[PDB]
Amino acid sequence: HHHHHHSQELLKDYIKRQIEYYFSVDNLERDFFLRRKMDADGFLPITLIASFHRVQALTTDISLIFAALKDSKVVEIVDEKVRRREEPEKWPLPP
RNA sequence: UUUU
Repeated sequence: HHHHHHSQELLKDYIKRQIEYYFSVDNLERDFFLRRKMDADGFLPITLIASFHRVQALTTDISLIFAALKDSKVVEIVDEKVRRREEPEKWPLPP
């Protein structure tokens, strides 16, 4: 009972900014590991993003990660997966 | 092994 909605708002903002960095053009131009994990439509499992060190440092609460991304104009969520909103299909690469 |  030490968990409170108000005391996760800043954490959500740090998570949102971190994940928006992964899906930035600047990062995607060099992030071959991430692109090699994408499906042909650009989607990645949100749980894969949650495992990355800078996200995992901030939280292991998957609801907070989902909430942080509903707040984003950079990414699109469908069910368990997330992709860049703009031209996602340009980025996938063979595994 | 990773600002994957």
